[PDB]
Amino acid sequence: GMTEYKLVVVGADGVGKSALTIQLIQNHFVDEYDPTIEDSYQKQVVIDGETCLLDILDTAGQEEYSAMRDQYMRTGEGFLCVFAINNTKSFEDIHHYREQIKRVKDSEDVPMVLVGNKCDLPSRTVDTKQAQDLARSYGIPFIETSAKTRQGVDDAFYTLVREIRKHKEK
Ligand SMILES: Nc1nc2c(ncn2[C@@H]2O[C@H](COP(=O)(O)OP(=O)(O)O)[C@@H](O)[C@H]2O)c(=O)[nH]1
Ligand SMILES: [Mg+2]
Repeated sequence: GMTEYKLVVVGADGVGKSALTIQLIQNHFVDEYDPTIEDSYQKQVVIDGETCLLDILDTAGQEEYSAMRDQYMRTGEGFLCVFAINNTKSFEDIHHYREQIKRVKDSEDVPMVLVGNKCDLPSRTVDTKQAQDLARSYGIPFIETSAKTRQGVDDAFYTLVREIRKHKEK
């Protein structure tokens, strides 16, 4: 058989949410993708031997309330919370996004993965260990990625699927 997973990608604009999503759905690096486009994208993959259909909401324009975004997040099964490792502000914003998720999911056990993107870049400002501390305080995995080189992309999305699987077993 197959299983579907409803995923949401959140984080400051410019962190690489669209680039990460497109690496998953199309397997290459799209460096210019309209920063205002928010949409969902479907991709069939295989994870741990199981056929999986992922439906991924790539968020954008979070400065304005969107009812469609809110309804998708309310029913979303798991969340990637993305920052860029060369942008300290995007890391400090993670708290805002996790609050926003737990605010709309009525739960403190929501499948989530913290993602530090742009790890191909040399001028890092957020140490891996600082991000590991934050993920531990939330009880969630931390995965480093580069949408440019594809490093860690499958790891981030597949780890989220694995977290959802465990949650659904409860
Ligand atoms: N070097 C590098 N640049 C990236 C990476 N991911 C995204 N970018 C660039 O970061 C900027 C924002 O990417 P985008 O996917 O539009 O981010 P979004 O606003 O979160 O959807 C663009 O200039 C991308 O080319 C990455 O992993 N490495
Ligand atoms: Mg985008």
